[PDB]
Amino acid sequence: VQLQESGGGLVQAGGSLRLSCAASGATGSTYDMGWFRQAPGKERESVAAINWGSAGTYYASSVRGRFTISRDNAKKTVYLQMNSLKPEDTAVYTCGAGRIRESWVTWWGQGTQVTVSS
Repeated sequence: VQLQESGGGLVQAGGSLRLSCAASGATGSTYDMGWFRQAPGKERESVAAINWGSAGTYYASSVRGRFTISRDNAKKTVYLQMNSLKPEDTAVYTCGAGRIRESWVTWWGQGTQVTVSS
């Protein structure tokens, strides 16, 4: 299982982005996917996760009501829609897959930068 993120960018506070994470390799099998983020000098934290079969969602408190995680089985891609971005949302966002802390993750992507200026 190989993961590649895209959709990062640089926007002002109040703006929106949508991150993508495409899975490749053994994409026949089903795995849950999550988004994580890490600001320079800080420990990485969970943002959101999704069950592949049910599309059941999980959200960190910091992003509730602002970010939406979703998945498309045909495209084997998970998405993070981000609205009402805040400067403190600035970080590298990484995708991970495994079966539902980040210890449940078995395969990690590369990371994509999100910057939100004041």
